[PDB]
Amino acid sequence: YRVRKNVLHLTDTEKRDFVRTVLILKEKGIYDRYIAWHGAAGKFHTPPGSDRNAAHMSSAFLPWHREYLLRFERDLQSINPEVTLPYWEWETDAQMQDPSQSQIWSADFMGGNGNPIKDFIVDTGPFAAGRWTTIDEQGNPSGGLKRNFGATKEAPTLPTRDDVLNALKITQYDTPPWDMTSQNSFRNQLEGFINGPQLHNRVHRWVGGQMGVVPTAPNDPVFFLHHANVDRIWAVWQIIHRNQNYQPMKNGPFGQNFRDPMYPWNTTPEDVMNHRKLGYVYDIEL
Amino acid sequence: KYRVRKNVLHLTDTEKRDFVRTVLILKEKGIYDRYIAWHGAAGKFHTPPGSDRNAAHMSSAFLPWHREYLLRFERDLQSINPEVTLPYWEWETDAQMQDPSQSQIWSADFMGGNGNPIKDFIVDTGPFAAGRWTTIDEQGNPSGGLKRNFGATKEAPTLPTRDDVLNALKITQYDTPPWDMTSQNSFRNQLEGFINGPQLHNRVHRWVGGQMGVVPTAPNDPVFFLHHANVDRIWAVWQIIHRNQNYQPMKNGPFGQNFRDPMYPWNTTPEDVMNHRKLGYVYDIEL
Ligand SMILES: O=c1cc(CO)occ1O
Ligand SMILES: O=c1cc(CO)occ1O
Ligand SMILES: [Cu+2]
Ligand SMILES: [Cu+2]
Ligand SMILES: [Cu+2]
Ligand SMILES: [Cu+2]
Repeated sequence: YRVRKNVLHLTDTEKRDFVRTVLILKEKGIYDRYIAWHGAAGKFHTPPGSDRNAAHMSSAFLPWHREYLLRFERDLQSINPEVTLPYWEWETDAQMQDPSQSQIWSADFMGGNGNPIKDFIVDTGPFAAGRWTTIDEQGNPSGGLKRNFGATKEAPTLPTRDDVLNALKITQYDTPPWDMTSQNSFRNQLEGFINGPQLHNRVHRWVGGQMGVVPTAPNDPVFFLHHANVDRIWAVWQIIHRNQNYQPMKNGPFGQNFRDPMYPWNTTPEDVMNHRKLGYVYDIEL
Repeated sequence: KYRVRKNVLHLTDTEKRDFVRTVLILKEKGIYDRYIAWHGAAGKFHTPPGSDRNAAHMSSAFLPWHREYLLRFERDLQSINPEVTLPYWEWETDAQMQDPSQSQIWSADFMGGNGNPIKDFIVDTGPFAAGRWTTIDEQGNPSGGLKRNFGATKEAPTLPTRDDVLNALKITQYDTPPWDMTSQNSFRNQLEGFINGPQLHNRVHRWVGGQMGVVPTAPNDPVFFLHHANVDRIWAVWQIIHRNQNYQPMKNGPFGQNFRDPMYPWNTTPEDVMNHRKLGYVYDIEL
């Protein structure tokens, strides 16, 4: 009974109220908690030595961010019980000749691309320099949100609808050894390591700026719209393959199994395995 | 009130073995590293950004943050053995000894001894010596062995004394503005050890050395938890003495420091842990 809408379906009042709430959460000090949580989990390797971490590059990538978004939406509701977390359906923006012309980058919502005169500092929209302070990898101020759409040779474009459809065909949620090299794995496909960077990883590299590296990515509010779409694609996968379940169920690295606590919380993947039990739904499901 | 935390020197040889056993299990399962990471992450979480205050140190939440830290750690201990509690290292009595390194807490059956200067002060005795206990660095990667170097600093050659503890218990205010290292007439800042620092809590970290000598890696040494168990005991004694003093600030402090603000990286507030008896544990001196 909580509907999360496509960004392009939002009214100008819904767009304004969401932007308003994020700014309030930022002013109170709640927003920075989520930046720090995401950076801390990126450093928590499972197990130490491997390149698996609690939030990425392993089987917990999807449930971790679902819990991440769940906690964020609850904090949104503390200020306004009418604001939900919209999702950025970037696979349809990619259909455009110039995806940077999408209304999600308008001055009334997320703001536009970075200014190459000012080292790609974003100077338009509610999160422009002077209105929205960022923190660096070390937790100290860094002086402004940056973006540089499609300025990389490994991610010049946004993922397509065909990329999403081909990932939904995968039968297994994940496969051993539950990491960057997992083949025939929906998790690793959606994450974007199969001929990477694609999908989730490509979207981060396409936006650039803080969004292009793990420890600083949540500095951009579009991080939450991005992962709201990733969580939707996962929820669609769970509906299609109704008789598949999370993997691994056991004997994976600690923090990756079905009932292990996900650092930095005690929440397990099972606790968030059914998003309707969490109290929200995506508009395409109705 | 139904769970007693004993002085380390009062433990039986069976209690010492079970505690060491449980900690090793928590390390093997992967739970122990969660506390290293939690402590490092909170040390980087400045409140507010720019200021010299973090969620776990250098401000009013220092004491309740570590109490919740110890509470969560003790619960994980009970999941493996529902009869093991968190003992405390009463370092104010070890300081009375001429050489505190001769204390039974550093025996091969418990914490092990001082570092070996031949091996760059790697600890080579006890259950946590190199080869039986792997450590992680500030970045979350293995670092290859616990180090200790007792009293090797010019600013903290000795352990704090009994008189240091008594003089801290005299302070009337829990904390004072601006709720940080410069707070004067503050029990919290006094106990932390920034009044003519390093003293008390801060001095103990500097005296042990090794990983214990810097914030992000300190929990790599299991004595980190025994140390803070004693800090939590002294606070609980202060709360009993000054029964009508309360946490400060109650409001209009930096977010994360007020009585009902969530303490990163949890949602726990200082009020949630303000009464340690309600949390389910008690110190043996209270009996
Ligand atoms: O912040 C991130 C950036 C990238 C780019 O690969 O991937 C994953 C992230 O969480
Ligand atoms: O973990 C810590 C390490 C040091 C070293 O001085 O001081 C204070 C701490 O809380
Ligand atoms: Cu992430
Ligand atoms: Cu991401
Ligand atoms: Cu600490
Ligand atoms: Cu300490």
